[PDB]
Amino acid sequence: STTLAIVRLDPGLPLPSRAHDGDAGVDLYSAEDVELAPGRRALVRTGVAVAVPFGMVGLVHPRSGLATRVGLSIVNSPGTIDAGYRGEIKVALINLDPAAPIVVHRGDRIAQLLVQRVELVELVEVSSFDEAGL
Amino acid sequence: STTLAIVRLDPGLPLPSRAHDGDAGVDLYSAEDVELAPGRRALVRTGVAVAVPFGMVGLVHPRSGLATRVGLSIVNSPGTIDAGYRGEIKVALINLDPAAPIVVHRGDRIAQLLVQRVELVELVEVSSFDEAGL
Amino acid sequence: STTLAIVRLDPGLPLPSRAHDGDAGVDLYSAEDVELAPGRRALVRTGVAVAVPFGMVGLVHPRSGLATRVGLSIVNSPGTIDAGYRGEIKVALINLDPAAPIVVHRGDRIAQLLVQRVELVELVEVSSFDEAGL
Repeated sequence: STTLAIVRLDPGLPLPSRAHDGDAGVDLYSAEDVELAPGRRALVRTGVAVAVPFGMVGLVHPRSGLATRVGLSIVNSPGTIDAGYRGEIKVALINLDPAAPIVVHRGDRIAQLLVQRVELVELVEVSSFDEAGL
Repeated sequence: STTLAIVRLDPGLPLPSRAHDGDAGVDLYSAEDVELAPGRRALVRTGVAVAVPFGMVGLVHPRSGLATRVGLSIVNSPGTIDAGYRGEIKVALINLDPAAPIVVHRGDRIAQLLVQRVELVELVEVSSFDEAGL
Repeated sequence: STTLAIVRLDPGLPLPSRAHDGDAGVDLYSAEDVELAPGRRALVRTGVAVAVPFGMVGLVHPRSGLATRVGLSIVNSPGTIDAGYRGEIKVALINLDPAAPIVVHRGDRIAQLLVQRVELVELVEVSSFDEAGL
């Protein structure tokens, strides 16, 4: 029900979509062709920008299946997209396989985007946890 | 209070359990014996299947403590278990240590499973973020 | 609005803070000087302890930007801080770059802490998912 406004910065890519109604995330595609040699990383453009609602957070997870099979991961997983970030979502892909290079083609699914509420907690410093109402 | 129906596909393993009432996750065990050489990964069976409620998501995190001490991690962390996935939870374990192999014994805790609500957002494409009601 | 009681175990470090009102996390600093050689990891002290509310969970994510640029990651990401954990938050940093060492200085931002609600689900074992009220 909650709406996620999304802009296809690169109109040549398919609009991300939820494969199944209950799926936690939507796959993001790569806007560029990139080849990751064993152990190497790259900041890859997804060609999309989103407006995560205040009080929520966008999270970029690596995909399972073949992606995991070949050792594709994300350096800063879970990628954190803040409510105020309106820029292009980029994925810090990293090939965790010791010998087999990973070839990323433009249009390839490289990650999945989830949206969850986040507790924008107010940090209150205390000398110790022996505080009433902790 | 929310219920998580779980099936022990492998009855020989202990039923996952929450060590402490407030703990975010429950440890999942390995149904198989596997030895991860430095830098190598493996898709390991947990011997369990769960029914994550619609509107929620199951998340598989690496464990802290000794697991972290030896460099055990998860390729696609956080492992994403969708509300519709009723299959066996498998963990893409990876030994991130450069020289010390990691031996996983059947019955060993290999990860922890958390359950959180997820915002099944409806993506609405827009030409730009200069939209009323964004 | 939700309060997060925090103790600066090391008073010499800045109190973690939310850079922007809607930011999902607050940066945690390193209380120690540490140099991570390529592929090596270390359990680094943040000099802070927090009281995550019951029903919630603290999550430690790697930071984006330069941190990702140099290949700094977290072995057990997302770091899971349970509601009952009142000890010092430590970050299992790992240099995922193959050749460039990462130098962590005392006072350097090494990760970000988020707080989210977590479903403290009650696991109910079932022989199969063909259960009424699943």
